[PDB]
Formats: sequence, structure tokens, C-alpha cells
Amino acid sequence: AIAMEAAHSKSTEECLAYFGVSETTGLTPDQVKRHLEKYGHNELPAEEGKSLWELVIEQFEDLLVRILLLAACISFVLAWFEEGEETITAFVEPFVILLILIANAIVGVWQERNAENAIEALKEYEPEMGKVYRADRKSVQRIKARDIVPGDIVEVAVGDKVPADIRILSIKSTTLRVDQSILTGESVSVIKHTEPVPDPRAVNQDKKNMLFSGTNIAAGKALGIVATTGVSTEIGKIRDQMAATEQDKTPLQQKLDEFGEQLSKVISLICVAVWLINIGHFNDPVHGGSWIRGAIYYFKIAVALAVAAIPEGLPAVITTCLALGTRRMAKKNAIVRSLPSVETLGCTSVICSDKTGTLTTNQMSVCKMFIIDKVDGDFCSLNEFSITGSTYAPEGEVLKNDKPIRSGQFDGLVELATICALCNDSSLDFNETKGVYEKVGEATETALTTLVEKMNVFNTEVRNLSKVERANACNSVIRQLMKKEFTLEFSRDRKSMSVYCSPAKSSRAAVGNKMFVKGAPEGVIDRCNYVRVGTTRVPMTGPVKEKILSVIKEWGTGRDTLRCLALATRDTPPKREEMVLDDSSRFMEYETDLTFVGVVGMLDPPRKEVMGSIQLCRDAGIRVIMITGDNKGTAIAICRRIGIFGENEEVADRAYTGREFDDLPLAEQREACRRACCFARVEPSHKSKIVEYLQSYDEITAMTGDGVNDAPALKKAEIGIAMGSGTAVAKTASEMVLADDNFSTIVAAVEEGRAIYNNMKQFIRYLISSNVGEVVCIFLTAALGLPEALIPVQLLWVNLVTDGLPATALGFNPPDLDIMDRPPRSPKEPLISGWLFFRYMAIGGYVGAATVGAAAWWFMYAEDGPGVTYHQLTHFMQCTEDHPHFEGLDCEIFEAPEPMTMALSVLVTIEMCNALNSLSENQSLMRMPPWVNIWLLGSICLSMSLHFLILYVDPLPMIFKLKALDLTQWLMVLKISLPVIGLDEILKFIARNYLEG
Ligand SMILES: Nc1ncnc2c1ncn2[C@@H]1O[C@H](COP(=O)(O)O)[C@H]2OC3(O[C@H]21)C([N+](=O)[O-])=CC([N+](=O)[O-])C=C3[N+](=O)[O-]
Ligand SMILES: [Mg+2]
Ligand SMILES: [Mg+2]
Ligand code: NA
Repeated sequence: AIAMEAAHSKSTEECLAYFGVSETTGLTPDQVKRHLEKYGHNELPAEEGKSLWELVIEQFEDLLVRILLLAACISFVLAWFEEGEETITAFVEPFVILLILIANAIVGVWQERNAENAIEALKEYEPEMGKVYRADRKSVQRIKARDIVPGDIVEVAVGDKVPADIRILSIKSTTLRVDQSILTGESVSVIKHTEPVPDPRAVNQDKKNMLFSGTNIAAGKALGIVATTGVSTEIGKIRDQMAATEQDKTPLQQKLDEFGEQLSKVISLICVAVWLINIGHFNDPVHGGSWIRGAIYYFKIAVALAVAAIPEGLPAVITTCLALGTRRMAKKNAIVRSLPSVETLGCTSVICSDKTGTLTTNQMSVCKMFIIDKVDGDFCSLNEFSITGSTYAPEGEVLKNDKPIRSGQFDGLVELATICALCNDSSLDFNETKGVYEKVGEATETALTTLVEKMNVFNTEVRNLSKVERANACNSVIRQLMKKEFTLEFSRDRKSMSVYCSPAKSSRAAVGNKMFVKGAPEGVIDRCNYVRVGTTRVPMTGPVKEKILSVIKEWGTGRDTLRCLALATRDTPPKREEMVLDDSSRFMEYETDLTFVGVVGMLDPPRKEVMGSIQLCRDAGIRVIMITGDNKGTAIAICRRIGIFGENEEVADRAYTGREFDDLPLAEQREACRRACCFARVEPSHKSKIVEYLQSYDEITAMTGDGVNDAPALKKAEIGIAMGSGTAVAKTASEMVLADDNFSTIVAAVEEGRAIYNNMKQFIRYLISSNVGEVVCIFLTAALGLPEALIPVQLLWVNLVTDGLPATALGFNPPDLDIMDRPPRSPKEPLISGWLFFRYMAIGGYVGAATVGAAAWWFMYAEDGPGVTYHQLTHFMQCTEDHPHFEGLDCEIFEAPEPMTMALSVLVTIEMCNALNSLSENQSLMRMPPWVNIWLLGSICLSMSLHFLILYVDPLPMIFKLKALDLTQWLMVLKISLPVIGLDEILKFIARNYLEG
């Protein structure tokens, strides 16, 4: 018994005992190390996978490979029992088949392993984490879930993942709800308690005092103690049940297997059609005149073709593509959770992004602020100000009219600054490490803390105070004046919050306790009946309200697009008891009969790149919808400002608020979505509905989200996008995660999606095309009787290079060139277009011709070379027998190692040229010089060394039936290959200047 048995049936002390730790200290470095060695890291077994060798063996089991590797033994164990003994070639022949076949598996394992690596390494970008308490310090630590030792103290809050099996110690919140969907199969969140369950053998649905490793905190916060980790996890003892869940294949991978297998069919027919037509040649003297031998040799030709020219692993290539793709993506702060996601991402047609934080920086600060100044019936003067310093740091002055003043010398600004600090839940904190201050709570509010500290409306000291105390200086001071009794926080219905305070130097304070109100101006204003003019209060007249509002609009609608709130108090607050501090609806009741003090106005600029990334979207034909927390006015403004909306365009109907939407009928809602770009003050549901309608127009939609309650809409979206600083519960629902929470990154991701598509297309063209040619060649020698240009072994070598090195080097092609200037790709369109197929044949076929051509040339038009048998090079089987056409031509010439070291000498170089045509799908080599993909270029040279080496190191060429050639002859190779560069080039030009899309 290594595990703590039935903690579900124990008390909190019985659990704090078994390991021995306090919920203040946590596990000491000692016990940390001790449990780390006795129980081990909280993670599954480092499963091995397989060995190279064994995998190679597995690959050696094909119908064709078993057949061929045997059909070569027959022709060898026969070439020994004949009459005419020169056995060396037939001896080494089936062995080379073996060596080559092995080298197939070599690259096989090589590339798959490469694909496997780009999978695992994705997880390095987003490790598992959790909050713990250990003896080190009394603060909250975060660590990788593998670093959690069964025994330490775990902290869980709204949006986190239970990193281990914990027994609940303290329900920090009030109602603890847990998303156990992954294990218990119960999506609906369950409530949790600290009472001990009786039955130790109780089912999960009963152990409602336990939190399971992989379940998600849905509502509230909690503390607990770890009982088991590693494999003994309630989930870990089930993960042995299913190890293989890659159940599903993208419609693209599908469409590809469909086509590629369908090609396998044609490749097979025009294979046993090659062997079949050569039946009258089963009795030739060279075959010892044996039907059996005849069928053996040509059977080798057909099968050898089958084995090479057949597509070795199409589904693998897609994989190679995504692997490599996701690697670049993740490197760009685009963490792609699912694989199919990426394929889809290319087709992204719509992007729903949130303004706050994603489209803007969220560097919250207060730009301007105003208060009433003089009121005389219709005369109403304002006090406009400006506060310098966009930072969260209190390093700025409060200008008035471009001249700095002293906030304190205005009573309006006094009450103002107080409201701020006393309506503030967050505050600041100087950080020593980074050497800067940082928010502590909601940034909206913090910017307020900053303002107060900048205002210093009590002239308190600063320079003599440390940069640590400095941060909460004036704030503390304001707390010294007022005691925060209770708070009535926000509610999207009334749009505000209030606090309640009593004076400092006062014990019997009846008419000394006040109420501080901060909320959106819209509303806060309408519930104001008085206006504070310095330390006075005059009745809140129409005209005043009228002006107040005019400014608020100027600011919000201005080239500053300012989020501004209105601050006010209640001098006549209901009895410290008359308030029932429970019901939200009642809270607005108490927040009436107010005095309007002032209006702050605040900024959170849009990320620099954004403008550009949006303009780009327009180019790539993608649509962009901003969802924001601002009113329609400000939202439209922001939209105009960042290029979502034009400077002058009529947006009347292209932007909605939650309300407006809801006040629409559904048939018209669906209608809106088709042209909407800006949504404001919407509810979490609205997202999902928006997505819905966007689907209804066959849009591929990216949806940003980061809230627990976002999860449904994200999940409904084609591409869910969760923020890196978002709920993990949100991320579990999303297809991709934004490391840098940036809208610009989204856009880059989409671009990458498109580029990957291209690379997939590149690896394909060159594959399929090369192989097309690989067949036509061997079919021509069969359709013309020509002494075959390549023999089985020669062909399997070339193949074993073409799809071995220069092929994989295409996995290193850079992105294309007009990739973003075209409209988004449709998931509906076919993988290989009609024109593309033709392109494949054109090149492919061409390669066969220049393969038999290379032979044809060394004979008929054989310059300075033997043969020169102009006509009837066709029949060569009529030579030993019917030789009245023989003239200075020995028969053993159609068996010369020259036409071979021509065909093959050309093919290998033609494949190099083809590899270069496959840099860009449509873009010329003039626009995309071949010196662009260094790696590919490298493969060429490597391959070239092997070709030379199989011609110049005697063991090789002899065994391969190949004699090297002179320069006067290499010229023919080039003069015969390079025309492909040009042919494809021509074709690309038509695809380019005629069928752009
Ligand atoms: N559905 C909605 N309907 C109306 N207003 C909303 C809505 N959603 C958010 N808001 C308000 O829009 C703002 C968010 O940007 P975003 O990132 O959300 O797009 C939010 O700021 C405050 O109320 C919020 C707020 N608060 O806790 O959330 C507290 C406030 N306070 O009293 O201190 C004031 C808010 N305010 O808007 O004035
Ligand atoms: Mg092949
Ligand atoms: Mg938000
Ligand atoms: Na989803």
C-alpha cells in the first residue's frame, strides 16, 4: 500500500496528519524532496513509443515488397542454374532491393519522428500549473503540476484546473462549484463540502469533498490538501483505458486519401498492363526462352514500378505540414491546441475580437477630468483638467489650461479624489525586481488609484517616502478620513457601485456618514438631484445636466475615445441599518438622491500593430467584428479610429448594442450579423448567437473569449480563441490560445494558416508529379519496345533519393508572396483543381519523355557514342535471329551501360529542377530565386554527390549497371533537363496571369 486509502472517508485533520503540514506553512523543502522520491512526479509514465529497428521491420510487410523481394530471388536462384555464368550482377540485384527497401524505412522513421517532435514541443509553450503552499514563504507559489507532491496545500480559484487529487480543506468562497465533465461525465457543476463521507469505496459522484486532477473550478475559490498524484490519480487510473484517441481525419486529409488512393488504382492497372502486353517477349533467347523467366523479369518491372511510383504516405505529408506549421505558429505566440484547427484557420473568413486588452493595450490611465465650476441658471461652467503620464506610475502633473495646478486647491477635486480611492477595491504595488509599479486588482480601478496619488489633495509628503510607500501614500491618507463600512459593487443593470463610510474623529456620527457612488455617467447623472460646486450644492437643473453630458460625449466621441465614469455622493444616506446588504435590486434604491461631483475620463490605447493588422484583414478578405464594453458612440468611434470603420462611412446599421440586438426579431438579427462590425454592451450569450448567424452564412469564424462563461461560444465557434491570461476553463473550450493576448497575433496566425496550405500543396505537386513521370517513362519503354532505360534497381535508387532528401527539404519552403492579397479559401473547394492536375501531368509526363529521350539520343542520334541505329531502334529482340539489318552494330549494344547512365543521369537532375519549380505554387523563379531555400539547395548537392559516387567509385557503378559520361555528354543532360524549369515556369505564368484565383 503506497497510496493514502480513502481520504474521502477522513477528516481534514486526519489528512493534515497523514503527511503532517499546516495550512499556513505548507510542505517544507524537505518533505517536498522526500515525497518527490517516494511517490514521484505528478505525471503519467514516460511511455517509450517504439524502436527505429522494430518500426523498420514493421514497414517490411507490403504485398508489393514481399512479392518483389521474392520475385527477385526466383530470377537469382535461376540465373545460377543456366548456361552462361557471369553471376555477379544477378547476385547483388535482390540484395540491393533489400538495401534500398531498408533505406525507405530509414527516411520513413526519420520524417515521422520529426513530425512526432513538433507535436510534443508544442506542450512546452503551455505547461500545466497550479498554486501551492510550501514552507519556503507564506506567499502563494505556482508550479508545474508534475511538481506537486501528494501532501502539500493546493489553492484553486474561478477558472483554474485541479492539478491533482485534493481533499478539500477550506471553501474560501461560499458556494463551490466544480466542472467534473471530463471524469464523472457530469457537465453541470457540482457543489462541494468539507464533511467526511462514510463509505471509503464511494463512487466519484459521492466523494463531494474531493477535487479531481483534471476537473475544472467552475464557481468560487477553495483550499485543499493533496492525497494522490502520478498514476494513482482518479483520472490517471483511467488513462490506461484509452491511449489512442486520434479518431478523426480532416476533410482535407480525407479528400487527399480519396484522390491519392484513386490514383493508386490507375498506377496498378497501367502496371499489370505493362507486364501483360509483353507476353510475346516471354521466349526471347536472353530469357533462356522460358515462359517462367519471361514472366519473372517483367513482373519485376511492374512490381518495381508499383513499389516506387505508388504514393508512399500521403496522410503523412499533411501531418509533416501541420507539425512544421504549428511549430512556426506557436513560435509566433499562436499556440494551436488542435491539429485540424490549423487547416481550418486558413479558411478563416471572420474574426470576432474583444476590444479591451486584445485590440487595446489595457494600459489603463486617466486623461482628463472635469467638475462643475460655476452655475447661474443657464450659465454653466466646467472645470476641465488633464492628468499627464499614461503609466500606472504616479509620475505626472494635473494641468489646467496647459498649466499645472494643485488638485487640493479645488474642493470639487477633493471630494472627487476621495470618491475615487474610497470606491476603489484595487490598489498599487511597487515591484523591486522589474523596478516598476504594477496594478493590484482591476486595471480600470487602479488607474484611479494612480490618479489619486498624482493629485495629492492633502499636500502630504512624498520625496522622503520610499517608492514602496509612495505608491499608496495619498490613498492611505484618504482612508484615514473615512471608514469603509460595506460596499455595493457593480451590476450591469444600474451601471455603478457604491461604498459607505463613517468619519475618523467621530464616535456618535449620526449625520457624518456618507455614501460614495462611482458608475457610468449615463445613469449616475439621472439619479443626481444636486450638483456640488466646490463645497456647495445647488439644485441639479436641466442646463447643467445638458452641459455635463455634452463634454462626456466630446471626450468619448473624441479622437481619444475615452472611457469615462461619473463620480457622485449621497449626503443623506439611509440609516446604517435600513440597507439589506444582500439584494442587488435594493442597492440601486439606496444609490439615489445624489450630488454630481465630477467626471473622470480614461484611456486604454489600441495596440500599435492593430490598425495595420486590420487593414491587412481587409486585404485578405477577412471580416472583423469588435465586441466592446463601451457605449455605441464610443465603440463606433474606436472602430473608426482603428480602421474597422471608415472615417466617414455611414455605420448606422453596421453597429449594434446588446439592447438594440435584443429589441430585434430573430429573422432580422440573422440579417444584422451579415454586415455588423461593432457590437457593444453585450451579454455572454450574444457571442454564441452572433456565431450562429455567422455560420448561417457559411463563415469560418474566429471568436476571442477569456471568461469561464465564454466557453460555450468559443466551443461553438469554428476557431475558438482564448487569451493566454484567460481562464484555463476557457482554454479547455478553445482551439487556439493567444500567448500574447494580441489581436495582431490572431491575424498572423490566420496568415500562417494560409501559408501552410501552400506548403501542403508544394510537397504534393512535387510528389505526385515526380511519380507521374516515374511511370510514364517505364510505360514508354513498354509502348515502344525500346530497350528499357531504367532497370528495377536503378529506378528504386532514384526514388530512394527523390522522395528521401530533396523532398523533405521542401518542408522548409518559406511562405509564398501574394498569400494575403487573395480572398479567404473556401473549405468547399476541391484539393486538387482541374488545372492543377493538368500541371501535374504536363511536368510529370514530360519527365518520362526526357527519360526515354536520354536513351533514344545515345542510340539513334548517338553523337560520338556507339549505337547510332537511327531507325527501328524499336525492335531489338530481332538481332540474334533476324540480323540482315545488322550493320557494324553488335547486339550486346541494347545492353550497354550507357543509355542507362543517360536516362538515370537525367532523371535525377530533372527532379532537381522540379524541386525548384516547387518553391512557389505560382510565383516565378525570377521572383522566388532558388537560392531561397538553402536546405533544399543542400539536398540537391547531397543527391549529386551520391549520383557521382554511384558512377565513379567502381564497386558502385558496376553493381548498378552504369558507366559514367564525359562533359560533351553532360551537356545533353542539362540541355534535356532545364526545359522543365521553363515548362513549369510557362505554366505557372498562365496560372498567374490568367487564373490568379
Ligand atoms: N453587458 C454590459 N452592459 C453594460 N455595461 C457593461 C457590460 N459589460 C461590461 N460593461 C461595463 O463596461 C466596462 C468594460 O470593458 P469590457 O472589457 O467589458 O468591454 C466595465 O467597467 C464597469 O462595468 C463594465 C465595471 N466592472 O466591474 O466591470 C465597474 C465600474 N465601476 O464602478 O468601477 C464601472 C464600469 N463602467 O463601464 O463604467
Ligand atoms: Mg515513387
Ligand atoms: Mg473583457
Ligand atoms: Na470550439
